[PDB]
Amino acid sequence: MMKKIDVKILDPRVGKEFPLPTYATSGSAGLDLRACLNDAVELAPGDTTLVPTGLAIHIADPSLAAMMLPRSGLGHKHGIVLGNLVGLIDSDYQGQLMISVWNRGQDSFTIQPGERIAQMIFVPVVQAEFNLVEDFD
Amino acid sequence: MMKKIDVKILDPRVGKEFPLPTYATSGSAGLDLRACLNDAVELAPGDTTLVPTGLAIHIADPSLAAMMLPRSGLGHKHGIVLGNLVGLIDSDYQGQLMISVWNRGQDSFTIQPGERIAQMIFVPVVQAEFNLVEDFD
Amino acid sequence: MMKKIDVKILDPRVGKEFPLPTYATSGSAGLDLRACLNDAVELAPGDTTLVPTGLAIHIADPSLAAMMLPRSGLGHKHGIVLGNLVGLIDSDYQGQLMISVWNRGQDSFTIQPGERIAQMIFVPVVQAEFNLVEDFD
Ligand SMILES: O=c1ccn([C@H]2C[C@H](O)[C@@H](COP(=O)(O)CP(=O)(O)O)O2)c(=O)[nH]1
Ligand SMILES: O=c1ccn([C@H]2C[C@H](O)[C@@H](COP(=O)(O)CP(=O)(O)O)O2)c(=O)[nH]1
Ligand SMILES: O=c1ccn([C@H]2C[C@H](O)[C@@H](COP(=O)(O)CP(=O)(O)O)O2)c(=O)[nH]1
Repeated sequence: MMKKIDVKILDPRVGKEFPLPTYATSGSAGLDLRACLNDAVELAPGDTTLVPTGLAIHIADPSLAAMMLPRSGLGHKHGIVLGNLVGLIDSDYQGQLMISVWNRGQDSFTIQPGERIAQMIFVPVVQAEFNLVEDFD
Repeated sequence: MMKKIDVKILDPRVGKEFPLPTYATSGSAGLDLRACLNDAVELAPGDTTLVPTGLAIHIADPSLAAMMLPRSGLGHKHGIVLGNLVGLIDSDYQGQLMISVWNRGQDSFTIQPGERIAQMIFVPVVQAEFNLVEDFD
Repeated sequence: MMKKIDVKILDPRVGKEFPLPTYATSGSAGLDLRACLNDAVELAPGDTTLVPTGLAIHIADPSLAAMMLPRSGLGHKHGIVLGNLVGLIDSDYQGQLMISVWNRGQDSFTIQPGERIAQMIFVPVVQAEFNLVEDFD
């Protein structure tokens, strides 16, 4: 399925100097998120920093969620992943999307303004209601 | 979609001193899981410990699964994540839900009884059957 | 739901000495991926290595994706996880499936040929189109 999602641009560079997230191909599962920074940030081995995106989304449909994931190349080659490992975005969240960037490797890394630093997928979710039982089938 | 899921309470504190997992809002994607412990557990930097939840679920429908994820604040601010990174819960699993808690940071952390230590989402899954071919389209 | 997925065997050991991935039970969410290696690989604490699977898939339907995850036992007990944490497989990717294996613990680990080293789930995905607004509801 396809879905239109309302988005608010919070920093006027988003959609200009810092491109809006896009799907690379018709068959891509995820879109790439970019670092909305004024200057580069040096991240030493072991350290975590919070990177803004300059945007907010409103998924609004409670049957849908988004998940933020590391990029494959950054993660495998540079040890640049997420501090919370995976970021879960609720359908009712309307704040700025923030990225927890963590250096899990041994080499210092320069995070540049505008760099694709994470990816984000939209997946269907189910809200569970618990039915208390003494035994299962 | 919404789904009723059978759950068995294994420790009589679950639903009393240790609240049952709940969705914070109507639009939340995940519910928070709590540590079912008799006493606090100190987790040093680099170490992993297995934390019980005091409950079992039976999803039962093979078109559904659950995934356990770190909490955002614990992960980003405290370096408190999962040892297996993401925990996959099969539709036919009927054992106690166990949480692999890992300190990926530099500061020792006290895991308290009743603390929300992870989150869990229910997602649709597809069972694949492989069709062997010499070439793709 | 169930789905047939085209797969190409790239190494003639896959389906013979190295079994093809299978679901353990009718209710399993994921299938296990095996290391397609000529000889064992020793992975020291902190290090990452790229392990081939000897196969390619073509999901082809843009409403579906796959995610590669650590195994629970390897991750919790041995500190053997993924360097990119979670691996996202696009519906239009036709290359060999590669696994980023990372030792996040303190003990050296021997990766053997044919060993189940990761798992893979197929999940529905939604392609988002962004609708720019001044304010949300
Ligand atoms: O990586 C993330 C994760 C969550 N978020 C947003 C989206 C979520 O819906 C919202 C969750 O906030 P909570 O207060 O529920 C996180 P907690 O402090 O409980 O760990 O934060 C991000 O911007 N980046
Ligand atoms: O974090 C987790 C992950 C799995 N589990 C449960 C739910 C799964 O369906 C079940 C999987 O057990 P396996 O024996 O398949 C894990 P393996 O030893 O193969 O790595 O364990 C947890 O309680 N916590
Ligand atoms: O763990 C992984 C992740 C991706 N892949 C494949 C499947 C993806 O569709 C493809 C993505 O390649 P990209 O060039 O988009 C990754 P990037 O270099 O942008 O980080 O790589 C793997 O084989 N293993």
